[PDB]
Amino acid sequence: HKHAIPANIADRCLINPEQYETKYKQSINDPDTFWGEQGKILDWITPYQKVKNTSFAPGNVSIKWYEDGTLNLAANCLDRHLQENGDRTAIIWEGDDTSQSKHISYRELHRDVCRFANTLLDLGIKKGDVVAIYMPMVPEAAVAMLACARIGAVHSVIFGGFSPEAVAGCIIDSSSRLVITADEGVRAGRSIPLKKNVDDALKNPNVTSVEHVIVLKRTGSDIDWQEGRDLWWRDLIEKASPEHQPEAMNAEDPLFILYTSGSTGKPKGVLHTTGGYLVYAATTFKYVFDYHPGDIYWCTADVGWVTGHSYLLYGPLACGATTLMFEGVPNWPTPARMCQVVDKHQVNILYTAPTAIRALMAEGDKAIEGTDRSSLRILGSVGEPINPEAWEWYWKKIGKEKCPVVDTWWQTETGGFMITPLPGAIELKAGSATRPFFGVQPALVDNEGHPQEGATEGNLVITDSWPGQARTLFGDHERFEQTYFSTFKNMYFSGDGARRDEDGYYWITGRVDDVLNVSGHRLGTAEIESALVAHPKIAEAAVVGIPHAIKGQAIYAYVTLNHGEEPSPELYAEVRNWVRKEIGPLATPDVLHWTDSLPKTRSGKIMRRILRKIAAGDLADPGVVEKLLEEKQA
Ligand SMILES: CC(C)(COP(=O)(O)OP(=O)(O)OC[C@H]1O[C@@H](n2cnc3c(N)ncnc32)[C@H](O)[C@@H]1OP(=O)(O)O)[C@@H](O)C(=O)NCCC(=O)NCCS
Ligand SMILES: CCCOP(=O)(O)OC[C@H]1O[C@@H](n2cnc3c(N)ncnc32)[C@H](O)[C@@H]1O
Ligand SMILES: [Mg+2]
Repeated sequence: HKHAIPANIADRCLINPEQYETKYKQSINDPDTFWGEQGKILDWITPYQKVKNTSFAPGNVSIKWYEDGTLNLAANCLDRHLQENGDRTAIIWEGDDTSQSKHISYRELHRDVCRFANTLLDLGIKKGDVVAIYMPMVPEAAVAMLACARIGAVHSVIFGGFSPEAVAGCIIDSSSRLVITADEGVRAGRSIPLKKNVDDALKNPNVTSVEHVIVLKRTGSDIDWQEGRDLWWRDLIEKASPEHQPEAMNAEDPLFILYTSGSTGKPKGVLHTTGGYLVYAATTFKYVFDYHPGDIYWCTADVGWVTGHSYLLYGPLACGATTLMFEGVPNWPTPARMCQVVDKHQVNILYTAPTAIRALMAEGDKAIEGTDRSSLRILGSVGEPINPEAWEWYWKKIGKEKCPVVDTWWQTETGGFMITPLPGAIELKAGSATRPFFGVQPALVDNEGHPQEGATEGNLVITDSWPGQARTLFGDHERFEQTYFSTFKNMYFSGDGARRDEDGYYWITGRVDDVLNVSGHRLGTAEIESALVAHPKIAEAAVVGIPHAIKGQAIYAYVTLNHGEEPSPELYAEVRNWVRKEIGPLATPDVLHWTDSLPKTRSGKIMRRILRKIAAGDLADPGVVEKLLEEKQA
């Protein structure tokens, strides 16, 4: 079944089928002309000359776009919208508790960003410094990010769900001088500790770069205070001048970094610059959500994830849109919360994730009970594969069969959408991301690197660069080159697998490396195993993912205890909490399989293929298989 483009969307769409084909063709054959013209969607302090100047050469990757043009992301997302839209709402904030909400106008957001920018500067923050941001879903998070960008300070946002240990690891690597957090976050009626986590993270003897901690009082809970180091958000911003002139930043000046899990090692600091990134974010956001001035847009992705950076704040603010930042979860107090918010603020564009959709779908009509949903015109999905059933449920129950669904595939390393549908230009196939965006050249290659044509499948790679592509891994360009450009020479390897149908539509099946997808979260198997083995009683571990009807994949961990140790309710609880404390609750195993027989190869390496099978329900010592099979049966 191929969903047709609705007449209402066809009558106002920015891009129709004919225009998609044409623009796409030019973006591929002549990217300098295409991107040269399209980069004007942003205001440039000094125009650029060169457009595309990239190379995927082995051990010699170089990615630059609009390299000689200078601009300011904050000015593009705020200042240039004041004169004609200063009164227009920039951010709609919906508290965890519906009785709490805010409507921050562009003029207001701009004023606060200016005051906070001066705050950072008066504190000693300069262009190039890294500022760690450990914040919940509140306006202050966007103010902190925009202020950092405004002065050229590279921000390092850290998802509130990361543990103290995980936070320390990010600060150590980035050598952040400042940490901006809140006393506590509020999520689903509960108060999540944030400030205390920073104190704990700062006790790590390896953390030496942090000199100050700005704290936002969100709950007013009793917290420990370190005079001199810690400072209240309210006290600082109120002393700062609301007068701040944006300075020119180079197109390739670092904008921010996001620590992302990889097949091996601990999370790396994916780094994005300013020009190409902002151009790509505003262009993708605009065309894929078919944004028209006046549209109420709502991305549910957390500010701590790339989706939050690109489609909650930057992409939509750059286009002068009204973006909604929700503080809690889609089904709290009830599964109909998400739709209640939609009606409350007349949302026209909803962009959420398959996990949330599945969790709501599990509640049947209770998710749309008592709600209208008529204000919606466009629906979007991101983060993980979505099966036809969930896609149709979303399309029918949430979109009332009137809104096209945009399943956007991309990664932290791509900055923005790569393979996605365009509402008024591409007919939809439930579960399919469809065709590649402008400037994106996808391809399927076998494990040997040979391209595969026609209806086929294989490793998903991008044969060329695009404006929003990550420029490197903080402090480790070599790892950047090896991780993404060594598997298949001269090509970007996403680590994903996908098939292409008879029509040329792409279907992403999932990671082909050892990266897991837990409730729409990217986590490496290796990092979970290291965390486990770090426990004084754990000798060795092997982690695999298993299918889960709601969260996509559950974490199944095979654990080998040192000699003299024995399984017990207490140790079962200690190990799970060890991972929660080492990485965070998101990486907490749902299953612990105690075994003294891990499958391995004569060389010593562990074979996770056979482990993945058993865990789901399906050679130095083939005996381990039979033993493993039974331990699992128990
Ligand atoms: C059920 C639903 C509301 C939340 O599912 P979830 O993402 O698995 O999160 P859960 O509520 O199950 O949380 C699991 C654990 O993570 C923690 N956690 C999740 N988000 C957190 C946050 N922002 N800050 C702190 N802790 C967080 C919880 O406290 C919990 O730990 P605990 O049991 O030890 O207290 C889901 O339907 C949803 O909306 N998920 C969206 C998440 C996502 O995929 N985002 C990417 C969008 S692109
Ligand atoms: C883009 C939001 C999250 O970014 P992250 O860097 O955390 O994770 C990117 C990975 O999420 C999956 N993924 C993302 N979007 C989709 C999608 N739309 N369909 C299927 N899988 C998807 C793909 O496997 C990809 O390697
Ligand atoms: Mg150990």
